[PDB]
Amino acid sequence: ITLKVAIYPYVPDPARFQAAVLDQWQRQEPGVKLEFTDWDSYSADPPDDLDVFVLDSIFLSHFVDAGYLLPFGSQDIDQAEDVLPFALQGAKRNGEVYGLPQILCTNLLFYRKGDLKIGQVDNIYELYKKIGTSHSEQIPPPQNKGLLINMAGGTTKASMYLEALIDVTGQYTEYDLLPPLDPLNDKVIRGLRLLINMAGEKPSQYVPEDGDAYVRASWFAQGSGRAFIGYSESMMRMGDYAEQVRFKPISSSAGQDIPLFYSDVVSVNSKTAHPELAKKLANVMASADTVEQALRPQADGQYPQYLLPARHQVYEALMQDYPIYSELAQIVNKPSNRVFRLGPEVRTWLKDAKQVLPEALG
Repeated sequence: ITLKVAIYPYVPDPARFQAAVLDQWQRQEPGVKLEFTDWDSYSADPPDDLDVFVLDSIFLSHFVDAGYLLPFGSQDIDQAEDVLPFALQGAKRNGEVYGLPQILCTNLLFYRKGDLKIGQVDNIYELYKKIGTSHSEQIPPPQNKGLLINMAGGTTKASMYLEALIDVTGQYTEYDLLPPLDPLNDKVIRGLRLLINMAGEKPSQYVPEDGDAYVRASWFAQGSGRAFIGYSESMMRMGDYAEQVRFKPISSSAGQDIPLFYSDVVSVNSKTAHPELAKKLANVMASADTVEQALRPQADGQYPQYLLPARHQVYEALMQDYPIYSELAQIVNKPSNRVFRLGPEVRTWLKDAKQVLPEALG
């Protein structure tokens, strides 16, 4: 018996998850063979032969309504009390749980240790008042000046627009019905362009030849820029400098902020020939031991991935050795947190949004 699996690829070190998963699986099911495949939810719907797979929750609605998935009964979830309440609910549709939260992700504001003026900012506007408009188009920005943020790619802009829209309207929604691409919300465009202003056109749109998704974390560490807005996992790239920066959540509006998190959930194909085994493997891929082993450094010279896990246990275990996770736990344990979800028509809407957003911005 062979189960085809696919892990989430957009992580600092994919091989570490795979190594962790296979290792733990052998302990419980040595008779079952795992075959890892390349699959990106961002580009394709689940192929008919892929039994278990991790996907970004923005496609969950579509996957569910298309009949691609198999739900998890309360009897099929191991230690459900350990999962962060909001992450588990963000995985529900039609009153059923359709995925086990494995990784969480959000944008943070990274600033340097002594730099207090920046550490008191709460939203992008107050942030503008401190760093102002970026004067140069050079890559990277001059030492200690400008804002570092990755706004390259049509999907990133489209996602930021939607996340911003929730913060503006002060109302959280799973976007079952996606907003019109015409006319666009100005308060949102006004804010996205303000980010591009503090960062500069060239720098914000720059894509590295090597495809290093975390290069800006390298620049920030070297001394480039005044502030950096990126994912927590960017801290792995900072290496030893990770201990030299502070971070905090930043609101896209000026009033009541709704903290949004991307959630990567493990799901089971409705076409699987081994539903109970696949449901077991999904639990393994989302268990505290697996995720803990994948976030921790394996060989010497490796740093923690600094990804946000979805279980309390993982945070409690990691924070002994890595104090950073103690600060990350406070961030994820806030009351108002919600998972970023999008409607079933997310694919066509995205496709259309890319043709209008760059224009609306410049």
